[PDB]
Amino acid sequence: MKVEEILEKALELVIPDEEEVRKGREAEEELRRRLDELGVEYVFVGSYARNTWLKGSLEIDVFLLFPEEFSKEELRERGLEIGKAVLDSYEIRYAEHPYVHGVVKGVEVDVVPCYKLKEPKNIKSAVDRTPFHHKWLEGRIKGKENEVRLLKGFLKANGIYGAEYKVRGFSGYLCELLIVFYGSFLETVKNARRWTRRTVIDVAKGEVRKGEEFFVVDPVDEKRNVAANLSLDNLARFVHLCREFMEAPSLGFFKPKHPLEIEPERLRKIVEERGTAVFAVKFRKPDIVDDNLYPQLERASRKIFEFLERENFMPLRSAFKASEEFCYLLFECQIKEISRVFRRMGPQFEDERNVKKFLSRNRAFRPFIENGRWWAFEMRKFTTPEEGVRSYASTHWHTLGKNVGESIREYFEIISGEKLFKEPVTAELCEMMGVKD
RNA sequence: GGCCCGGGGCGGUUCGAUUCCGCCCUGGGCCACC
Ligand SMILES: Nc1ncnc2c1ncn2[C@@H]1O[C@H](COP(=O)(O)OP(=O)(O)OP(=O)(O)O)[C@@H](O)[C@H]1O
Ligand SMILES: [Mg+2]
Repeated sequence: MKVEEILEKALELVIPDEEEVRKGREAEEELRRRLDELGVEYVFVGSYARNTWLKGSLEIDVFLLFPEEFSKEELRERGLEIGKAVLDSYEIRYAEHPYVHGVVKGVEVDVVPCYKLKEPKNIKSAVDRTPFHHKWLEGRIKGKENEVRLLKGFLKANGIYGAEYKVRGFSGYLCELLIVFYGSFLETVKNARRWTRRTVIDVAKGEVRKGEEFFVVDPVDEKRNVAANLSLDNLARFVHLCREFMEAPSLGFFKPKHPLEIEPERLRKIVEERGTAVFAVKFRKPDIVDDNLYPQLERASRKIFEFLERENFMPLRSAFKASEEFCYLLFECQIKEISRVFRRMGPQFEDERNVKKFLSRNRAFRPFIENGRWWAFEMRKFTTPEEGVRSYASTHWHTLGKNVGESIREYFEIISGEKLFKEPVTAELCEMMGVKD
């Protein structure tokens, strides 16, 4: 098992077979026909246009070009009108920039409205750079589309592909930019082993320099960081994956990881061994787009974790999971139960003014002096992580994300013990605790 | 929607808060949905 022979076998998993390619071409042809009958101005971009789409993940992108003068509202209505009229079955679900997703002769299709600008200077719609991305790539990626495919397959199998908030990883465009910069998949991996959180890649200048943070400047817009949404941790995972791969090649890196079914009875034993407090906040999932949801689940989860730490429950890690029914914020603390009393720091014996105010407080145990300053024994309002979060989430629901908070406000519960291991969160929990196997 | 930077008003907690927990108003960037 050497890189060379492995990279060779890997092409069999990333490159689309003659039939899938035919299915794509056939679907492409039908799109043209439907669009041409409408006399609409369009252009094919993305993976399909450059033949860099991942085997099994074919999606065609059709961009409807509209004059800059048109209203953002006109793009939406006209664009959605054209999309719907041109797809076999469709769906309209997006967070901000409008588009229509659908199917044509079996292949996934995205019909997207955008302004046809000159120069990607001061973008008007969120997607206006895309057409220029294509113009810049088509004549440079030619000859290395399979190299691109290796990178996509590499990141996909290790959960860091997409750039959407659910993944916070490497976008497809980012992948192609990296291929044009390093020349191949093996070269990208080799060099990625030495990236830092300060690494700056400027493909248009053929330069790598140091900067404020990880930055891949778009050749089409020097101010656009193509990797703006690639999280620090995922950047760290990829770098480490590149070290491991080069240290011990294996097409296991291109195979999606084991589904993992581990029994609930086993998770219970582990928890028992860890002696930790493992609970979750469960509430109804807001009827919103993934891209609006996850950033809210991250915020709610974090705001509760911070409460758990300043509250001295010694939180270990947090996680979250969304089903179609509900959401779950998961937690694990080192403290299952803390005392009722604690000590609050008072003023230095020195100034009687504040000391006087400090001791006038109606107290249960009477303050004392230690190392030159007063201290007082205080009582808590709750002694466990669960009671703490129940209180917090009931009162601070508004700070837990616009939609997520509003849902928690109308209903939420804290699950623990045996009743928790039944919910659809076993995977996340094992992940969260580092259970190996 | 989320994040970052800034105005202006507030409540709570505290011996002590611009600084700790939060709430209203608001300006400017950025990101995800292609
Ligand atoms: N987050 C993004 N950052 C930069 N460019 C993007 C982004 N999302 C989409 N694009 C542009 O739109 C095109 C289509 O994006 P899409 O989400 O369909 O993925 P793709 O690039 O087609 O690759 P793949 O379909 O294999 O994931 C990209 O090639 C790129 O030019
Ligand atoms: Mg596509």
